[PDB]
Formats: sequence, C-alpha cells, structure tokens
Amino acid sequence: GMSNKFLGTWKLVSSENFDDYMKALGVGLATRKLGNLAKPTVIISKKGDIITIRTESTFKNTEISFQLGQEFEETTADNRKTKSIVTLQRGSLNQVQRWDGKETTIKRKLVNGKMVAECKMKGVVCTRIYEKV
Ligand SMILES: CCCCCCCCCCCCCCCC(=O)O
Ligand SMILES: [Cl-]
Repeated sequence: GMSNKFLGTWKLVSSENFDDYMKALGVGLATRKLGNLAKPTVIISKKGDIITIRTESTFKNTEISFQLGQEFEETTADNRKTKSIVTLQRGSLNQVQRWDGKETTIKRKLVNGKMVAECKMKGVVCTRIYEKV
C-alpha cells in the first residue's frame, strides 16, 4: 500500500502553473484569485485501509476519505461533482476525477522528502510542492 511517509501535515512551498490549470478546469477569476493566494495545508492520514486527504486554507477546506481503487463521489474545492478513484503506481498516489466526460489527474509522489503534486487537465500541467511539518 501507500508508503507511511505520505502520512502527516504538508505545507505548500511552491506552485507552478496553477492559474492555467484552474482555467483548464473552468474555474472563474474570483475563485482563481483565492486559489492563487492560498498556501494550503494538506493533511494525509490513514485508519485501517481508509485514507483521508484534508486540505485547509484560510477561505476553504476540503476533505476526502477513500479506499484505494474504489470509486467515490467527491465535491471539489471549485465545486465540481466528480467520480474519483485513487490508485498507487510505482509508489505514486494517483487521483483521477471524472465529470461530464472530462477528467483530471492529481499525482502525488515523494521526492527527496517533499511531496510533489502534478495536476493535469487537457494537457495543462501544474506542479505543487509541499514540505512536511
Ligand atoms: C485550496 C483552496 C483554495 C480555494 C479555492 C480553489 C479552487 C480551485 C481548486 C482546484 C483543484 C485543487 C487541486 C489541488 C492539488 C493539491 O493538493 O495541491
Ligand atoms: Cl491559505
């Protein structure tokens, strides 16, 4: 399963191309403003086989709980209602969200102790890097 090194409290330290990723998702300017300003905290936890990813920011929280490989309903921070699946590939924790025949991927991997999230929509790529408290 998921490496235990994913578990903990993560703080965003850099973000590349999030505005165009949000545009790709159809997010409007006021909400993009909040997304570009936020320095969220991402807490990854696990109890038995249930993985939880909680995101906290000054103006918005989200939380998902899932089992690997089992599709679940998700309401994203930009209010998309998606069918999502999280899988594990070469130790990368890979989330796919599907809605209205669209899809986006959020792939989270550990690189030299940091968590690197690659977000892709319509081939637009954003990279968000986190360090662990
Ligand atoms: C984090 C909340 C900010 C406020 C609103 C943001 C709305 C855009 C959400 C786009 C999807 C977020 C992808 C985040 C990937 C990650 O965990 O780094
Ligand atoms: Cl914030």
